[PDB]
Amino acid sequence: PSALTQPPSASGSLGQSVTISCTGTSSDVGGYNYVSWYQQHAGKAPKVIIYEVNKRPSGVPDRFSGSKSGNTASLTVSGLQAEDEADYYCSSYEGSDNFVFGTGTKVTVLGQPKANPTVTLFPPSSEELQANKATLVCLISDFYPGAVTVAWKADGSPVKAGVETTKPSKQSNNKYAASSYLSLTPEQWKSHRSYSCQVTHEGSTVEKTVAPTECS
Amino acid sequence: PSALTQPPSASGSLGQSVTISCTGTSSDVGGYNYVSWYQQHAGKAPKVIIYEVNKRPSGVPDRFSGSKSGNTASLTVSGLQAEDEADYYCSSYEGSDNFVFGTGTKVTVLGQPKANPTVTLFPPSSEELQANKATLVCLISDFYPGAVTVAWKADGSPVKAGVETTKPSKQSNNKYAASSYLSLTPEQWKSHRSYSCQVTHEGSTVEKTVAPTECS
Repeated sequence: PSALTQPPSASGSLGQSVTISCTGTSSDVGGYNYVSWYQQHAGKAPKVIIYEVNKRPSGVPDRFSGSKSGNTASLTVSGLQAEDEADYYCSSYEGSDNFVFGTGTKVTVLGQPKANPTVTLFPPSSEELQANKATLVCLISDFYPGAVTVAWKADGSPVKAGVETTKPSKQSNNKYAASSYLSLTPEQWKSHRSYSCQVTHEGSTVEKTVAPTECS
Repeated sequence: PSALTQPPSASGSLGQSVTISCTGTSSDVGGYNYVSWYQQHAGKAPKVIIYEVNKRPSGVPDRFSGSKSGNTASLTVSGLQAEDEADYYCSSYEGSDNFVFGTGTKVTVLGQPKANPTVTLFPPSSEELQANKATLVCLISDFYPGAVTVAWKADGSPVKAGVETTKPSKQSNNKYAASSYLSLTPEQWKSHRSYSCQVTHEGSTVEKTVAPTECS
C-alpha cells in the first residue's frame, strides 16, 4: 500500500475554482506519467475523469485538468457547479503493473442556494389495505442543506412509535431526499381524523395532513 | 460508456466464501480482458485487488480469485474474514478511453439473519393530483443487508426519467429502509396502464405495479 498524499478538503464556490494535489514519489507522479483522477459520489461508482496527466474521457466536462509538476500532480475544477461536491481520488502507475491511490479529497461548493423541503404525505394504498397493512410515508424532498427533523401526529398528541425516518440522501440535483414511515393497522388508520407530518428545516416548518378520504 | 452491472449485496457468515459477478454486453466487456477488481473500505480509497481478469498484486491474499466467462467476470473471496467487508467495484477499459466501472457490490459479514425487502408502492394522492403534481413512491423496508437495486418501468419498459433512490438507513430494529420516488406530469401518469417499482436484494427480486385511477 501507499497513499499518494492528497489534502483532506477543498472548499470552493460556484464560479470560483478548486485545484487539488496528489503528492507522490518517483514512480508515483514523478516517475511515470500515468496519474489519473476519479470522481466518486457518495455511495456510488467511480467515474474516471482525468487519466494520464492531461487526458480526459469521451464526455467529461473540460473545466477539469491535471497539472503534474514532479512528484506532485494537480486537478483543476474551474467554475464550480454544485454538481462537483464529491470525493476526487487520484492514482499513479508504479511499475510491476501495480497502481497506487491517494487518500481522497472531499471537494465542496459554498454558495449554493438553500431550499426548503417539498413535503408529500401519502395515505395507505387501497391495494395495501386489501392486505390489511397500513403504512404511511412522508416523502421529504428537495431540501438544502440536508439537516431536517420529522415528527408525526395523530390528530394532536404526537406519534412516536413505528416511525422510521431515513438520513437525507444527495440526489441528482445537489439537494436532498428523506423518508419517514408510520406502520399503522387499518383499524388504527380508520380510527383517527387526521395524520400529520411536521418537518423542520432552517427555522421553517411544513405540516402536511391526511384524512381517511383520498376518496373511498 | 457508463456502467457494468454488479449484484447489489454479497453476504457470508465468515468462513463462507462469497462470489461477485460483473456482467456487461457487446461493447466494452466481451473479448475484453482488461477487467480489474477494486476493493474499497469505508471512507478510504479504491484499492485494486485483481487486475487483468485474475492477476492479484500479491500484497493481496490468494483467496482473492478472479474468473471471467463469456460476458461475466467473477471474484471469489474464498474464506471470509471480518475485513472482507467492503464495496467491490469492477473495471473494464473500452479501448483508448472509456474506463467503464461497475455498479458495485456490498459485501456484508453477517450479523442479523438475512432479510429480503418489503416493497410497498404508493401512488399519487388525490390532493397531490389536485396540486397538478404527480409523484409515485416505492418504500422499501426491513432489509438486511443494506444493499438493493431499485428500478422503475412504465408499462414494463424502464422509466429512466426522474427517479430518485436513497441509500439504506437503519431502523430502530437494525434492518434498513430505502426510499425511491418518481415525479410526473399527471397526464403522463394517466398515459399508461401500469408502473412497476422493482427492488433487487440478492436473488429475491420483487416487483409491484401501480395503475391509474381517478377518485372520480
